[PDB]
Amino acid sequence: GSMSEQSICQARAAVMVYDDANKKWVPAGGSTGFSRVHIYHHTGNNTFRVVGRKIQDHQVVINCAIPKGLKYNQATQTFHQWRDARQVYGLNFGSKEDANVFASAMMHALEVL
Ligand SMILES: CC(=O)N[C@@H](Cc1ccccc1Cl)C(=O)N1CCC[C@]12C=C[C@@H]1CC[C@@H](C(=O)N3CC[C@@H]4C=C[C@H]5[C@H](C)C[C@@H](C(=O)O)N5C(=O)[C@H]43)N1C2=O
Ligand SMILES: CC(=O)N[C@@H](Cc1ccccc1Cl)C(=O)N1CCC[C@]12C=C[C@@H]1CC[C@@H](C(=O)N3CC[C@@H]4C=C[C@H]5[C@H](C)C[C@@H](C(=O)O)N5C(=O)[C@H]43)N1C2=O
Ligand SMILES: CC(=O)N[C@@H](Cc1ccccc1Cl)C(=O)N1CCC[C@]12C=C[C@@H]1CC[C@@H](C(=O)N3CC[C@@H]4C=C[C@H]5[C@H](C)C[C@@H](C(=O)O)N5C(=O)[C@H]43)N1C2=O
Repeated sequence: GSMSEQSICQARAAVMVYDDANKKWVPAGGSTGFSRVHIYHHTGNNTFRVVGRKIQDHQVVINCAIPKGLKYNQATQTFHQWRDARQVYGLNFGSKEDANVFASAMMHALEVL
């Protein structure tokens, strides 16, 4: 059930997607602002996903599988990004610590997939 899926990291970040047509970053879910972003581990099938919800109103702005082999790119010390088939995601972290802790947890997840 639900309890077999566990959060293994959370951080504060503004979630963005790249508008491939207009060549600009846009807020995930339509409104710019900070979200609480988790990496969840489904222990039964050993899969991971990233889920983020806006802090002010809990809107779900990202719910993204993390497949085996995903390339997680640290573009700057506070902006990280990865590819999904439908769009590129970016996380603008609220602090360097948020970014580094999230990235480490992501790299650990990628190495156990
Ligand atoms: C913040 C947090 O995780 N608290 C958990 C804390 C906790 C407590 C006990 C053990 C484990 C955990 Cl981790 C929580 O208190 N509980 C209460 C029981 C349930 C849960 C426990 C585990 C799962 C993990 C995953 C998350 C969940 O349910 N999530 C994430 C947001 C995501 C968003 C929307 C909905 C969508 C409508 C449908 C579906 C969709 O995304 O398809 N879905 C979701 O999947 C929604 N769980 C929980 O919330
Ligand atoms: C597999 C996959 O990645 N699929 C993507 C979506 C996708 C499918 C096919 C091709 C490309 C893409 Cl990109 C996905 O699921 N993504 C992309 C990031 C966001 C989301 C992740 C989670 C949440 C859960 C809720 C839902 C959501 O956000 N929906 C539903 C549609 C509905 C329409 C409009 C907007 C309105 C502007 C504001 C608000 C309003 O109605 O108030 N709203 C919404 O509520 C909007 N999510 C998503 O779409
Ligand atoms: C091979 C591959 O897939 N490559 C991807 C990246 C990637 C590599 C490996 C694995 C996965 C991925 Cl995903 C790629 O290159 N992609 C995917 C997204 C589009 C982009 C393509 C072109 C542009 C060029 C510029 C850069 C960009 O977007 N950058 C630069 C840093 C800079 C920092 C912050 C944000 C700021 C919050 C808003 C805005 C601002 O500064 O105004 N901004 C930015 O401008 C941000 N691009 C990209 O990243």
